[PDB]
Amino acid sequence: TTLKQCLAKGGARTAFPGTSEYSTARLAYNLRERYAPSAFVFPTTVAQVQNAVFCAKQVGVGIVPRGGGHSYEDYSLGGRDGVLVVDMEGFKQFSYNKAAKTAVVGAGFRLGPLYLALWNAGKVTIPAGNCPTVGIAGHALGGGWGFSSRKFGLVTDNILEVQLVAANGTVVTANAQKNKDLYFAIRGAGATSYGIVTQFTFRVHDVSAPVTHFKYRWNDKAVLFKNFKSFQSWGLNVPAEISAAFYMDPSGVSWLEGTYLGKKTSLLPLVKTFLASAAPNPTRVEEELNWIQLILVNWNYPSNTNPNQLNNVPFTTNTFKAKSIYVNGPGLSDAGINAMINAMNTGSNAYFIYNLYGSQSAINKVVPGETAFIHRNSLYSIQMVASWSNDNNAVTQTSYITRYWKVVRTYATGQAYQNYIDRDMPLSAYYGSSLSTLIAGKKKWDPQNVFNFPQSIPLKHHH
Ligand SMILES: *Cc1cc2c(nc3c(=O)[nH]c(=O)nc-3n2C[C@H](O)[C@H](O)[C@H](O)COP(=O)(O)OP(=O)(O)OC[C@H]2O[C@@H](n3cnc4c(N)ncnc43)[C@H](O)[C@@H]2O)c(*)c1C
Ligand SMILES: *[C@@H]1O[C@H](CO)[C@@H](O)[C@H](O)[C@H]1NC(C)=O
Repeated sequence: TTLKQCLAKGGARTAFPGTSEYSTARLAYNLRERYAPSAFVFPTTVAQVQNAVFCAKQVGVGIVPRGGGHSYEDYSLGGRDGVLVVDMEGFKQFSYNKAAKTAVVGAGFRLGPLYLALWNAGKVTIPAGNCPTVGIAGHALGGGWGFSSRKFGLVTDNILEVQLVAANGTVVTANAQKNKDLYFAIRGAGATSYGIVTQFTFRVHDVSAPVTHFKYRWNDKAVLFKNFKSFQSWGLNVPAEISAAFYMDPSGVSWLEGTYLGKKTSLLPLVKTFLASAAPNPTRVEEELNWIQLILVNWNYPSNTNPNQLNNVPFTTNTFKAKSIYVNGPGLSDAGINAMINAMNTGSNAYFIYNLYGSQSAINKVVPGETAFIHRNSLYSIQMVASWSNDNNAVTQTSYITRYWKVVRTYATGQAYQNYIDRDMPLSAYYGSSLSTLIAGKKKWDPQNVFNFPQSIPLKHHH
Protein backbone atom coordinates (compact mmCIF):
# COMPACT_ATOMS: atom_id res chain seq x y z
CA THR A 1 0.00 0.00 0.00
CA THR A 2 1.11 3.55 -0.85
CA LEU A 3 1.70 6.63 1.29
CA LYS A 4 -1.41 8.37 -0.08
CA GLN A 5 -3.49 5.37 0.97
CA CYS A 6 -1.85 5.04 4.38
CA LEU A 7 -2.08 8.71 5.39
CA ALA A 8 -5.65 8.91 4.06
CA LYS A 9 -6.69 6.57 6.90
CA GLY A 10 -5.75 9.23 9.44
CA GLY A 11 -7.66 11.98 7.67
CA ALA A 12 -5.17 14.83 7.96
CA ARG A 13 -4.78 17.24 5.07
CA THR A 14 -1.99 16.29 2.65
CA ALA A 15 -0.20 17.60 -0.43
CA PHE A 16 1.63 15.37 -2.90
CA PRO A 17 4.22 16.12 -5.61
CA GLY A 18 2.83 17.66 -8.76
CA THR A 19 0.00 19.56 -7.07
CA SER A 20 -0.21 23.25 -6.29
CA GLU A 21 -0.65 22.60 -2.55
CA TYR A 22 2.66 20.72 -2.48
CA SER A 23 4.33 23.53 -4.45
CA THR A 24 3.33 26.26 -2.00
CA ALA A 25 4.08 23.97 0.95
CA ARG A 26 7.74 23.88 -0.13
CA LEU A 27 8.22 27.44 1.16
CA ALA A 28 11.17 27.65 3.53
CA TYR A 29 13.11 30.55 5.01
CA ASN A 30 16.35 29.47 3.32
CA LEU A 31 15.76 28.74 -0.37
CA ARG A 32 19.27 27.39 -0.96
CA GLU A 33 18.39 23.68 -0.64
CA ARG A 34 14.98 23.13 -2.27
CA TYR A 35 14.49 19.61 -1.01
CA ALA A 36 11.49 17.82 -2.53
CA PRO A 37 9.61 15.74 0.09
CA SER A 38 7.51 12.65 -0.54
CA ALA A 39 4.52 14.45 0.95
CA PHE A 40 3.31 17.09 3.38
CA VAL A 41 0.84 16.06 6.07
CA PHE A 42 -0.81 18.73 8.25
CA PRO A 43 -1.91 17.11 11.52
CA THR A 44 -4.51 18.80 13.68
CA THR A 45 -4.70 15.92 16.23
CA VAL A 46 -2.27 13.70 18.12
CA ALA A 47 -3.94 10.74 16.44
CA GLN A 48 -2.90 12.12 13.05
CA VAL A 49 0.69 12.66 14.18
CA GLN A 50 0.66 9.01 15.25
CA ASN A 51 -0.69 8.14 11.80
CA ALA A 52 2.12 9.96 10.00
CA VAL A 53 4.75 8.29 12.20
CA PHE A 54 3.18 4.88 11.58
CA CYS A 55 2.78 5.41 7.83
CA ALA A 56 6.34 6.62 7.32
CA LYS A 57 7.70 3.50 9.02
CA GLN A 58 5.47 1.26 6.89
CA VAL A 59 6.27 2.84 3.50
CA GLY A 60 9.93 3.24 4.49
CA VAL A 61 10.30 7.03 4.07
CA GLY A 62 12.00 9.49 6.34
CA ILE A 63 9.96 11.83 8.51
CA VAL A 64 10.70 15.24 10.03
CA PRO A 65 8.41 17.67 11.84
CA ARG A 66 8.29 21.30 10.72
CA GLY A 67 7.40 24.30 12.87
CA GLY A 68 8.07 27.74 11.41
CA GLY A 69 10.46 26.48 8.72
CA HIS A 70 13.40 28.75 9.60
CA SER A 71 16.08 26.00 9.63
CA TYR A 72 19.30 27.47 8.26
CA GLU A 73 20.05 24.15 6.52
CA ASP A 74 16.47 23.37 5.40
CA TYR A 75 16.32 20.45 7.82
CA SER A 76 12.55 20.80 8.22
CA LEU A 77 12.28 19.86 4.56
CA GLY A 78 14.30 16.79 5.59
CA GLY A 79 17.88 17.79 4.78
CA ARG A 80 17.51 15.28 1.89
CA ASP A 81 14.96 14.45 -0.79
CA GLY A 82 11.93 12.23 -0.30
CA VAL A 83 10.99 12.81 3.33
CA LEU A 84 7.50 13.03 4.81
CA VAL A 85 7.25 16.56 6.22
CA VAL A 86 4.89 16.66 9.21
CA ASP A 87 3.92 20.35 9.25
CA MET A 88 2.61 21.09 12.76
CA GLU A 89 0.76 24.30 11.77
CA GLY A 90 -2.50 22.97 13.24
CA PHE A 91 -1.23 22.81 16.83
CA LYS A 92 -2.09 26.28 18.18
CA GLN A 93 -3.45 25.34 21.61
CA PHE A 94 -3.02 28.21 24.07
CA SER A 95 -3.80 28.71 27.75
CA TYR A 96 -2.30 30.92 30.49
CA ASN A 97 -2.25 30.01 34.19
CA LYS A 98 -1.86 33.28 36.08
CA ALA A 99 -1.44 31.76 39.53
CA ALA A 100 1.13 29.19 38.35
CA LYS A 101 2.93 31.61 35.97
CA THR A 102 2.84 29.02 33.19
CA ALA A 103 1.33 28.75 29.72
CA VAL A 104 0.54 25.89 27.33
CA VAL A 105 1.73 26.45 23.75
CA GLY A 106 1.16 24.15 20.78
CA ALA A 107 4.14 23.26 18.61
CA GLY A 108 2.67 25.13 15.63
CA PHE A 109 2.96 28.64 17.08
CA ARG A 110 5.04 31.42 15.54
CA LEU A 111 6.73 33.94 17.82
CA GLY A 112 4.72 36.96 16.63
CA PRO A 113 1.30 35.49 17.41
CA LEU A 114 2.68 33.89 20.58
CA TYR A 115 3.83 37.27 21.95
CA LEU A 116 0.40 38.77 21.25
CA ALA A 117 -1.44 35.90 22.95
CA LEU A 118 0.78 36.09 26.05
CA TRP A 119 0.52 39.89 26.26
CA ASN A 120 -3.28 39.96 25.89
CA ALA A 121 -3.72 37.08 28.33
CA GLY A 122 -1.77 38.54 31.25
CA LYS A 123 0.96 40.99 30.18
CA VAL A 124 3.48 38.14 30.35
CA THR A 125 6.04 36.74 27.92
CA ILE A 126 8.64 34.10 27.33
CA PRO A 127 12.18 35.38 26.48
CA ALA A 128 12.00 34.35 22.81
CA GLY A 129 13.84 35.80 19.81
CA ASN A 130 12.82 38.72 17.65
CA CYS A 131 11.89 37.21 14.26
CA PRO A 132 8.05 37.13 14.34
CA THR A 133 7.64 34.30 11.80
CA VAL A 134 9.94 31.87 13.66
CA GLY A 135 8.30 28.75 15.03
CA ILE A 136 8.37 28.27 18.78
CA ALA A 137 9.25 24.59 18.29
CA GLY A 138 12.66 24.60 16.61
CA HIS A 139 13.49 27.85 18.43
CA ALA A 140 12.74 26.39 21.88
CA LEU A 141 14.21 22.94 21.22
CA GLY A 142 17.56 24.49 20.26
CA GLY A 143 17.88 27.22 22.88
CA GLY A 144 16.42 30.57 21.87
CA TRP A 145 18.07 33.90 22.67
CA GLY A 146 15.99 37.07 22.73
CA PHE A 147 16.10 40.61 24.07
CA SER A 148 14.88 39.61 27.53
CA SER A 149 17.01 36.44 27.79
CA ARG A 150 19.67 37.92 30.10
CA LYS A 151 16.96 38.43 32.71
CA PHE A 152 14.58 35.52 32.06
CA GLY A 153 16.88 32.88 30.47
CA LEU A 154 16.70 31.14 27.12
CA VAL A 155 13.42 29.81 25.74
CA THR A 156 14.76 26.31 26.32
CA ASP A 157 15.45 27.26 29.96
CA ASN A 158 11.71 27.91 30.39
CA ILE A 159 10.43 24.61 29.01
CA LEU A 160 8.72 23.07 32.04
CA GLU A 161 7.32 20.10 30.11
CA VAL A 162 6.79 18.78 26.58
CA GLN A 163 4.55 16.16 25.04
CA LEU A 164 5.69 14.30 21.93
CA VAL A 165 4.80 11.34 19.74
CA ALA A 166 7.73 8.93 19.99
CA ALA A 167 9.14 6.59 17.33
CA ASN A 168 7.09 3.58 18.46
CA GLY A 169 3.92 5.71 18.37
CA THR A 170 3.24 6.34 22.08
CA VAL A 171 2.38 9.82 23.35
CA VAL A 172 5.02 10.68 25.95
CA THR A 173 5.36 13.37 28.61
CA ALA A 174 8.71 14.78 29.73
CA ASN A 175 9.38 17.12 32.67
CA ALA A 176 11.50 17.30 35.82
CA GLN A 177 9.62 14.23 37.15
CA LYS A 178 8.44 12.02 34.26
CA ASN A 179 11.10 10.83 31.75
CA LYS A 180 13.94 13.07 33.00
CA ASP A 181 16.30 11.78 30.28
CA LEU A 182 14.02 12.84 27.42
CA TYR A 183 13.44 16.11 29.29
CA PHE A 184 17.20 16.74 29.41
CA ALA A 185 17.59 16.00 25.69
CA ILE A 186 14.82 18.27 24.38
CA ARG A 187 16.20 21.35 26.21
CA GLY A 188 18.86 21.98 23.59
CA ALA A 189 18.83 18.93 21.30
CA GLY A 190 15.11 18.37 20.70
CA ALA A 191 14.99 19.14 16.97
CA THR A 192 13.55 16.00 15.26
CA SER A 193 15.96 13.55 16.88
CA TYR A 194 13.62 12.24 19.62
CA GLY A 195 10.16 12.49 18.07
CA ILE A 196 7.51 15.06 17.25
CA VAL A 197 6.77 17.52 20.06
CA THR A 198 3.07 18.39 20.00
CA GLN A 199 2.90 20.94 22.81
CA PHE A 200 5.06 22.92 25.23
CA THR A 201 4.45 24.15 28.76
CA PHE A 202 6.44 27.33 29.44
CA ARG A 203 7.35 29.29 32.52
CA VAL A 204 6.20 32.84 31.75
CA HIS A 205 7.38 36.22 33.07
CA ASP A 206 5.67 39.49 33.99
CA VAL A 207 6.46 42.32 31.57
CA SER A 208 3.74 44.80 32.53
CA ALA A 209 6.13 47.55 33.66
CA PRO A 210 7.59 49.88 31.02
CA VAL A 211 10.74 48.87 29.15
CA THR A 212 13.28 50.87 27.17
CA HIS A 213 14.62 50.22 23.68
CA PHE A 214 17.94 51.69 22.57
CA LYS A 215 19.96 51.55 19.37
CA TYR A 216 23.20 53.37 18.54
CA ARG A 217 24.13 53.19 14.86
CA TRP A 218 27.09 54.20 12.65
CA ASN A 219 27.96 54.06 8.95
CA ASP A 220 31.73 54.34 8.72
CA LYS A 221 34.20 51.56 7.90
CA ALA A 222 36.80 53.37 10.03
CA VAL A 223 35.08 53.17 13.44
CA LEU A 224 34.39 49.41 13.35
CA PHE A 225 37.35 48.41 15.54
CA LYS A 226 36.64 51.17 18.05
CA ASN A 227 32.92 50.36 18.28
CA PHE A 228 33.41 46.60 18.58
CA LYS A 229 36.14 46.95 21.22
CA SER A 230 33.90 49.27 23.23
CA PHE A 231 31.05 46.75 22.93
CA GLN A 232 33.33 44.00 24.33
CA SER A 233 34.56 46.12 27.24
CA TRP A 234 31.04 47.29 28.08
CA GLY A 235 29.54 43.81 27.63
CA LEU A 236 31.66 42.30 30.41
CA ASN A 237 29.67 44.31 33.01
CA VAL A 238 26.10 44.59 31.70
CA PRO A 239 23.47 43.85 34.40
CA ALA A 240 20.80 41.27 33.70
CA GLU A 241 18.04 43.86 33.11
CA ILE A 242 19.69 44.57 29.71
CA SER A 243 19.95 42.24 26.71
CA ALA A 244 21.91 43.64 23.78
CA ALA A 245 23.31 42.58 20.43
CA PHE A 246 25.99 44.16 18.28
CA TYR A 247 25.78 44.34 14.48
CA MET A 248 28.36 44.91 11.75
CA ASP A 249 28.49 44.39 7.99
CA PRO A 250 30.98 44.92 5.12
CA SER A 251 29.31 48.13 3.90
CA GLY A 252 30.53 49.80 7.10
CA VAL A 253 27.31 49.81 9.15
CA SER A 254 27.60 48.90 12.82
CA TRP A 255 25.27 49.27 15.78
CA LEU A 256 24.47 48.28 19.34
CA GLU A 257 20.81 47.43 19.89
CA GLY A 258 19.25 46.48 23.21
CA THR A 259 16.30 46.25 25.55
CA TYR A 260 16.34 47.50 29.16
CA LEU A 261 13.77 46.12 31.61
CA GLY A 262 13.40 49.47 33.32
CA LYS A 263 12.52 53.12 32.95
CA LYS A 264 14.23 55.21 30.29
CA THR A 265 15.37 57.75 32.90
CA SER A 266 17.48 54.95 34.44
CA LEU A 267 19.13 53.83 31.16
CA LEU A 268 22.02 56.23 30.65
CA PRO A 269 24.25 55.14 33.59
CA LEU A 270 24.08 51.65 32.08
CA VAL A 271 25.16 52.54 28.52
CA LYS A 272 27.55 55.35 29.46
CA THR A 273 30.76 53.31 29.25
CA PHE A 274 29.88 51.94 25.80
CA LEU A 275 29.13 55.39 24.33
CA ALA A 276 32.22 56.87 25.96
CA SER A 277 34.57 54.47 24.15
CA ALA A 278 32.66 54.04 20.89
CA ALA A 279 33.19 56.53 18.12
CA PRO A 280 31.55 59.96 18.39
CA ASN A 281 28.17 60.88 16.93
CA PRO A 282 26.09 57.69 16.90
CA THR A 283 22.61 57.80 15.58
CA ARG A 284 20.71 57.78 18.87
CA VAL A 285 17.32 56.17 19.51
CA GLU A 286 16.15 55.64 23.12
CA GLU A 287 12.45 55.00 23.61
CA GLU A 288 10.27 53.92 26.53
CA LEU A 289 7.63 51.39 25.43
CA ASN A 290 5.36 48.66 26.68
CA TRP A 291 6.25 45.04 25.96
CA ILE A 292 4.15 44.43 22.84
CA GLN A 293 5.48 47.71 21.41
CA LEU A 294 9.00 46.48 22.07
CA ILE A 295 8.32 43.33 20.04
CA LEU A 296 7.19 45.55 17.18
CA VAL A 297 10.17 47.89 17.33
CA ASN A 298 12.62 44.96 17.51
CA TRP A 299 11.28 43.97 14.08
CA ASN A 300 11.38 47.51 12.58
CA TYR A 301 7.79 48.43 13.00
CA PRO A 302 6.97 51.93 14.24
CA SER A 303 5.98 51.77 17.90
CA ASN A 304 2.55 53.12 16.95
CA THR A 305 1.88 50.03 14.82
CA ASN A 306 -1.33 48.15 15.62
CA PRO A 307 -0.33 45.21 17.86
CA ASN A 308 -2.47 42.89 15.70
CA GLN A 309 0.24 43.20 13.04
CA LEU A 310 2.07 40.47 14.98
CA ASN A 311 -0.57 38.01 13.66
CA ASN A 312 0.21 38.82 10.00
CA VAL A 313 3.95 39.43 9.70
CA PRO A 314 4.84 38.61 6.07
CA PHE A 315 7.01 35.52 5.68
CA THR A 316 10.18 36.53 3.81
CA THR A 317 12.90 34.31 2.37
CA ASN A 318 16.64 34.48 1.66
CA THR A 319 19.38 32.31 0.10
CA PHE A 320 22.42 32.03 2.28
CA LYS A 321 25.06 30.09 4.15
CA ALA A 322 25.26 30.76 7.90
CA LYS A 323 27.87 29.81 10.51
CA SER A 324 28.26 30.63 14.21
CA ILE A 325 30.83 30.55 17.02
CA TYR A 326 31.12 31.36 20.74
CA VAL A 327 33.63 33.78 22.28
CA ASN A 328 34.59 33.63 25.96
CA GLY A 329 35.36 36.52 28.29
CA PRO A 330 37.02 38.90 27.95
CA GLY A 331 36.49 38.51 24.22
CA LEU A 332 38.66 38.77 21.16
CA SER A 333 42.15 40.15 21.61
CA ASP A 334 42.81 43.38 19.73
CA ALA A 335 44.61 41.32 17.08
CA GLY A 336 41.53 39.09 16.80
CA ILE A 337 39.21 42.07 16.34
CA ASN A 338 41.31 43.35 13.41
CA ALA A 339 41.58 39.88 11.88
CA MET A 340 37.80 39.55 12.07
CA ILE A 341 37.14 42.94 10.45
CA ASN A 342 39.82 42.42 7.80
CA ALA A 343 38.31 39.02 6.97
CA MET A 344 34.84 40.58 6.87
CA ASN A 345 36.04 43.28 4.48
CA THR A 346 37.27 40.74 1.89
CA GLY A 347 33.67 40.30 0.76
CA SER A 348 30.16 41.74 0.64
CA ASN A 349 26.44 40.98 0.94
CA ALA A 350 26.86 39.51 4.44
CA TYR A 351 26.11 40.48 8.04
CA PHE A 352 27.34 39.66 11.56
CA ILE A 353 25.38 39.78 14.85
CA TYR A 354 26.77 39.31 18.38
CA ASN A 355 24.28 38.24 21.08
CA LEU A 356 25.52 39.13 24.56
CA TYR A 357 25.56 36.35 27.17
CA GLY A 358 27.94 37.05 30.08
CA SER A 359 28.36 36.13 33.72
CA GLN A 360 25.44 38.35 34.91
CA SER A 361 23.01 36.66 32.50
CA ALA A 362 20.48 34.07 33.58
CA ILE A 363 21.83 31.97 30.68
CA ASN A 364 25.32 31.67 32.18
CA LYS A 365 23.81 31.23 35.67
CA VAL A 366 22.21 27.83 35.03
CA VAL A 367 24.20 25.02 36.70
CA PRO A 368 26.03 23.15 33.90
CA GLY A 369 25.17 19.52 33.32
CA GLU A 370 21.39 19.86 33.66
CA THR A 371 20.40 20.67 30.07
CA ALA A 372 21.41 19.57 26.61
CA PHE A 373 22.32 23.25 26.05
CA ILE A 374 25.96 23.58 27.12
CA HIS A 375 26.96 27.14 26.12
CA ARG A 376 26.80 28.57 29.62
CA ASN A 377 30.19 30.33 29.87
CA SER A 378 30.60 32.63 26.85
CA LEU A 379 30.59 36.40 26.60
CA TYR A 380 28.73 36.42 23.26
CA SER A 381 27.87 34.36 20.17
CA ILE A 382 28.64 35.39 16.58
CA GLN A 383 26.05 34.86 13.86
CA MET A 384 27.73 34.89 10.42
CA VAL A 385 25.46 35.09 7.35
CA ALA A 386 26.47 35.37 3.66
CA SER A 387 23.70 35.77 1.08
CA TRP A 388 23.29 35.67 -2.68
CA SER A 389 20.56 36.17 -5.26
CA ASN A 390 22.34 34.45 -8.17
CA ASP A 391 23.78 30.93 -7.85
CA ASN A 392 26.92 32.12 -9.66
CA ASN A 393 28.00 33.62 -6.34
CA ALA A 394 27.08 30.64 -4.15
CA VAL A 395 30.61 29.20 -4.11
CA THR A 396 32.32 32.55 -3.51
CA GLN A 397 29.85 33.47 -0.72
CA THR A 398 30.15 30.05 0.92
CA SER A 399 33.95 30.22 0.79
CA TYR A 400 33.89 33.79 2.09
CA ILE A 401 31.88 32.98 5.21
CA THR A 402 33.89 29.80 5.87
CA ARG A 403 37.19 31.67 5.60
CA TYR A 404 35.73 34.18 8.06
CA TRP A 405 34.76 31.45 10.53
CA LYS A 406 38.29 30.05 10.37
CA VAL A 407 39.86 33.47 11.04
CA VAL A 408 37.71 34.07 14.12
CA ARG A 409 38.27 30.45 15.25
CA THR A 410 41.94 31.28 15.95
CA TYR A 411 40.83 33.80 18.60
CA ALA A 412 37.67 32.18 20.00
CA THR A 413 36.31 28.76 21.00
CA GLY A 414 35.22 25.84 18.86
CA GLN A 415 31.63 25.85 20.13
CA ALA A 416 28.69 26.94 18.00
CA TYR A 417 24.99 27.73 18.53
CA GLN A 418 22.72 24.96 17.25
CA ASN A 419 19.87 27.28 16.24
CA TYR A 420 22.32 28.71 13.70
CA ILE A 421 22.61 25.14 12.43
CA ASP A 422 25.67 24.48 10.22
CA ARG A 423 26.24 21.18 8.41
CA ASP A 424 30.04 21.66 8.57
CA MET A 425 30.14 21.82 12.39
CA PRO A 426 30.98 18.57 14.19
CA LEU A 427 28.32 17.67 16.75
CA SER A 428 30.89 18.01 19.56
CA ALA A 429 30.83 21.74 18.84
CA TYR A 430 27.11 21.89 19.69
CA TYR A 431 26.80 19.27 22.41
CA GLY A 432 30.28 18.70 23.93
CA SER A 433 30.25 16.98 27.35
CA SER A 434 26.55 16.09 27.03
CA LEU A 435 26.74 14.32 23.66
CA SER A 436 27.34 10.84 25.13
CA THR A 437 24.21 11.28 27.24
CA LEU A 438 22.34 12.48 24.16
CA ILE A 439 23.35 9.35 22.19
CA ALA A 440 22.32 7.07 25.07
CA GLY A 441 18.90 8.71 25.01
CA LYS A 442 18.69 8.39 21.24
CA LYS A 443 19.32 4.64 21.54
CA LYS A 444 16.57 4.34 24.14
CA TRP A 445 13.90 6.38 22.37
CA ASP A 446 14.47 5.66 18.65
CA PRO A 447 16.62 2.53 18.24
CA GLN A 448 15.54 2.19 14.59
CA ASN A 449 16.59 5.80 13.83
CA VAL A 450 13.11 6.58 12.48
CA PHE A 451 13.71 10.32 13.02
CA ASN A 452 16.94 11.49 11.37
CA PHE A 453 18.52 14.30 9.36
CA PRO A 454 22.15 15.16 8.44
CA GLN A 455 22.77 16.31 12.05
CA SER A 456 20.42 14.19 14.17
CA ILE A 457 21.78 12.66 17.35
CA PRO A 458 23.53 9.42 16.27
CA LEU A 459 23.11 5.88 17.59
CA LYS A 460 26.86 5.03 17.82
CA HIS A 461 28.91 6.23 20.78
CA HIS A 462 32.26 7.87 20.07
CA HIS A 463 34.95 5.29 20.95
C1 LIG B 1 14.53 32.51 10.04
C2 LIG B 1 14.94 33.21 11.32
C3 LIG B 1 15.63 32.49 12.31
C4 LIG B 1 16.07 33.09 13.51
C5 LIG B 1 15.82 34.45 13.68
N1 LIG B 1 16.19 35.08 14.85
C6 LIG B 1 16.66 34.34 15.91
C7 LIG B 1 16.72 34.90 17.18
O1 LIG B 1 16.38 36.06 17.36
N2 LIG B 1 17.14 34.15 18.26
C8 LIG B 1 17.52 32.82 18.09
O2 LIG B 1 17.89 32.18 19.09
N3 LIG B 1 17.45 32.26 16.81
C9 LIG B 1 16.99 33.00 15.74
N4 LIG B 1 16.79 32.41 14.50
C10 LIG B 1 17.13 30.96 14.37
C11 LIG B 1 15.98 30.14 14.94
O3 LIG B 1 15.98 30.08 16.35
C12 LIG B 1 16.08 28.73 14.39
O4 LIG B 1 16.02 28.85 12.99
C13 LIG B 1 14.95 27.87 14.95
O5 LIG B 1 15.41 26.54 15.05
C14 LIG B 1 13.71 27.97 14.07
O6 LIG B 1 12.67 27.10 14.46
P1 LIG B 1 11.47 26.81 13.41
O7 LIG B 1 10.91 28.05 12.78
O8 LIG B 1 10.41 25.97 14.08
O9 LIG B 1 12.25 26.10 12.19
P2 LIG B 1 12.04 24.62 11.60
O10 LIG B 1 12.85 24.65 10.31
O11 LIG B 1 10.59 24.30 11.34
O12 LIG B 1 12.65 23.63 12.72
C15 LIG B 1 14.04 23.54 12.94
C16 LIG B 1 14.41 22.14 13.44
O13 LIG B 1 13.59 21.78 14.53
C17 LIG B 1 12.81 20.63 14.21
N5 LIG B 1 11.41 20.73 14.67
C18 LIG B 1 10.47 21.64 14.25
N6 LIG B 1 9.30 21.39 14.89
C19 LIG B 1 9.48 20.33 15.71
C20 LIG B 1 8.63 19.66 16.56
N7 LIG B 1 7.37 20.06 16.68
N8 LIG B 1 9.09 18.59 17.29
C21 LIG B 1 10.40 18.18 17.15
N9 LIG B 1 11.25 18.84 16.29
C22 LIG B 1 10.80 19.90 15.58
C23 LIG B 1 12.84 20.54 12.69
O14 LIG B 1 12.67 19.23 12.21
C24 LIG B 1 14.21 21.08 12.37
O15 LIG B 1 15.17 20.06 12.58
C25 LIG B 1 15.22 35.19 12.67
C26 LIG B 1 14.72 34.59 11.50
C27 LIG B 1 14.05 35.43 10.43
C1 LIG C 1 7.37 2.76 23.45
O1 LIG C 1 8.57 2.78 24.27
C2 LIG C 1 8.37 3.26 25.62
C3 LIG C 1 9.72 3.18 26.30
O2 LIG C 1 10.57 2.28 25.61
C4 LIG C 1 7.28 2.46 26.33
O3 LIG C 1 7.00 3.02 27.61
C5 LIG C 1 6.00 2.41 25.50
O4 LIG C 1 5.04 1.58 26.15
C6 LIG C 1 6.32 1.88 24.11
N1 LIG C 1 5.11 1.80 23.29
C7 LIG C 1 4.80 0.73 22.55
C8 LIG C 1 5.77 -0.42 22.60
O5 LIG C 1 3.78 0.69 21.86
